[PDB]
Amino acid sequence: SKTLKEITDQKNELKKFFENFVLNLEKITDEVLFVGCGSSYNLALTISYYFERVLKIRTKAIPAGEVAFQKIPDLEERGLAFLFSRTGNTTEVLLANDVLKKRNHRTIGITIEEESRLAKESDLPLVFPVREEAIVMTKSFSMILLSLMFLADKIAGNSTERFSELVGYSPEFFDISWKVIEKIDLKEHDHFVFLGMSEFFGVSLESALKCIEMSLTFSEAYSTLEYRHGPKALVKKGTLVFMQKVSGMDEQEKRLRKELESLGATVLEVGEGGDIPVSNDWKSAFLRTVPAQILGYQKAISRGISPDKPPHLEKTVVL
Repeated sequence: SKTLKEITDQKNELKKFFENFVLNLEKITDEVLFVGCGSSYNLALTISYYFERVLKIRTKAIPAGEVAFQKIPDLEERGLAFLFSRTGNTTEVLLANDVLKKRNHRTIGITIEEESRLAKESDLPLVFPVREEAIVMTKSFSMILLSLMFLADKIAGNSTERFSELVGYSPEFFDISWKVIEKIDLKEHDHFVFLGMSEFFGVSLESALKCIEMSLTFSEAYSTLEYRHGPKALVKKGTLVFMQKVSGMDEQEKRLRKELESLGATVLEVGEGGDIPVSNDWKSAFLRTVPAQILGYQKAISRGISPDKPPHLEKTVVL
């Protein structure tokens, strides 16, 4: 499977990508927008939290269709907008780019295709040297996220040394993830729930989408503690929860885990002190959709369907 290959590339090629492209990136206002569709909107949401966190600037993540059709509450008088479209030809993103440019916003074109309309129509194209072929986005989410988190810290003057450590940890992280998820009785779980706060909520939204697209399993995401306020009514044997642990909340997380378990759910924690260890600091966001991509893949195999052929999907969505 090409999809399995590209998921696995987060283990095999990440360091190379990090060292050849990310580490060379430093040699890009008041309000900064992050605009995109589907996985790219999830990516925009995740980085918007981090940018506001490390640069202390106002950010907004907006689905591109809302910008394209000017349904968003009015913008500031000027600003900077990061536009995301992996293929670079997503109609809504190109329409958004035009609307933003006509509204005095300078646009940055994030895409992996150098000859795409976004590469050619954005004010500041930023083409990523990443080869990703499959319908479902996998490694491109992590690699673009890693790059923009690293870039934000460099602009802020923050230390980026921990990104080398997390990148170095990706192979072991991947192998632990694969083996831990292999032990789940997949055929018996058909309701996936992804929980996480702030940047980890964005990771959770992206996680649900991977399982929806790859495996056709009803999946949903919530900010961690929000899950008690209604959503848990659906819990029963068959519900699988992937919880993204965050610094300092082990007590609340363990309490929620035991509660969901008593209602029938299978709960898996991602983070130190959980089932799949990884730093609980926000910087680990670029690795945290890996467990859900592996869940999606394994679950599809389990159902006997191909994660490389999701029904009805197209790489470039064109209106």
